[PDB]
Amino acid sequence: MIVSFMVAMDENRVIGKDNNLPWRLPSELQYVKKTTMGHPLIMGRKNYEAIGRPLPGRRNIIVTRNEGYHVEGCEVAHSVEEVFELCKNEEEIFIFGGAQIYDLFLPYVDKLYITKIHHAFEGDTFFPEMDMTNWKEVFVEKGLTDEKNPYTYYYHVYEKQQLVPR
Ligand SMILES: COc1cc(Cc2cnc(N)nc2N)cc(/C=C/C(=O)N2N=Cc3ccccc3[C@@H]2CC(C)C)c1OC
Ligand SMILES: [Ca+2]
Ligand SMILES: [Cl-]
Repeated sequence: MIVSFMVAMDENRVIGKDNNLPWRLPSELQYVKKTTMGHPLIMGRKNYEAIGRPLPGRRNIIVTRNEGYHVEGCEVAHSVEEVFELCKNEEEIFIFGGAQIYDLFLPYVDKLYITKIHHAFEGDTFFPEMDMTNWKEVFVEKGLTDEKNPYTYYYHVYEKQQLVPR
């Protein structure tokens, strides 16, 4: 099971402001949709409620400590262990955020899909710092910038840096 982080962040790692994206980049979200198709999205409750609805065509799995939290059209998991059990047959899952949710799956992540937006927004939540010498870029692509996607941004994909033995 490939554990993947899916993230869009600005130049200071901002990923949210008041439970919202500080930017409106529809093309970016279309990238996310294409990338995650046929794979579970794992997200915290707050992240889910910020989106406000289930993202169709995907296993939506909400992670919360709250045992009786349910929304229709979604699955609820209360721990990392519960997520792995739910996704036991999944080839790849996408950790969709909640800064806190990223921290939960940090010891397990195998792959990083990071969208980097070349702008500094006002923000109150951040993608956790990561040692990137552990990682290695396998793919990069400049995002579509235009009337509907004002900012400059780049899609990056990283896999684990393989150590060469002494
Ligand atoms: C704070 O609010 C949001 C946060 C995120 C997280 C996120 C964002 N970007 C990256 N790179 N990593 C991420 N982890 C995502 C969304 C928005 C999500 C969303 O509508 N979709 N994404 C999944 C998805 C899956 C199936 C169908 C539609 C969607 C739509 C896109 C359509 C309209 C192309 C969002 O609401 C606007
Ligand atoms: Ca792993
Ligand atoms: Cl969250």
